[PDB]
Amino acid sequence: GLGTARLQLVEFSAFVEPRHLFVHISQPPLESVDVRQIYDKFPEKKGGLRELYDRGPPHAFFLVKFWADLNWGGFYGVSSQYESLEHMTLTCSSKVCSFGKQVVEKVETERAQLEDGRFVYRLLRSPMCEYLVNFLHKLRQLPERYMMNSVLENFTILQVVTNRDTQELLLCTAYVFEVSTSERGAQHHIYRLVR
Ligand SMILES: CCCCCCCCCCCCCC(=O)O
Repeated sequence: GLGTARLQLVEFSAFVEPRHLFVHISQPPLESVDVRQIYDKFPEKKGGLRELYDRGPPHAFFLVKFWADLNWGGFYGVSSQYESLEHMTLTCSSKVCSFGKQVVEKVETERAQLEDGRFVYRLLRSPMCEYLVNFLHKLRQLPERYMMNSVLENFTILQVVTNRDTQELLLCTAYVFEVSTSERGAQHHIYRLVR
């Protein structure tokens, strides 16, 4: 799973409804990757991946590679759902990056809600920012998939989830992107980051 003992990702989807899913994670082993590889895809300012990874802790950091589905106005949303056994309040920071420069930072809060003997954190139908909406509209008009991938080699997302009250990092996911054919549909591969 994408998860620690303290906080587990349960579901993540980005979508349009007039429901089409661009990406979708629903929730053994897990493979690994050297963070060293992907430092250049994120800022080296504060909120840089190298910095975050230093006294991390290490086991909190994951990489997701998405093969997205661009084959569909509208409502553009992002729904995520986490869970834990501790009652917490979460700060969720999403940083969109283009050529290793941060161009968007979205910061949200969610308090634990009791359900079926555990705590769930529901950040549902958060409206996708306008930068991504326009970017997606442009991207889908490209005539070849290899062009879309070329454009996407420069585009990344860094998602940091901290315990609001203690300021401890619970989860840090790096996201990288290509597109899929409609035939194959959306896919992802969750790795762990090591050093
Ligand atoms: C090919 C890219 C597909 C787009 C998928 C969006 C990925 C997650 C969005 C990042 C977090 C929220 C951003 C926002 O609400 O502005």
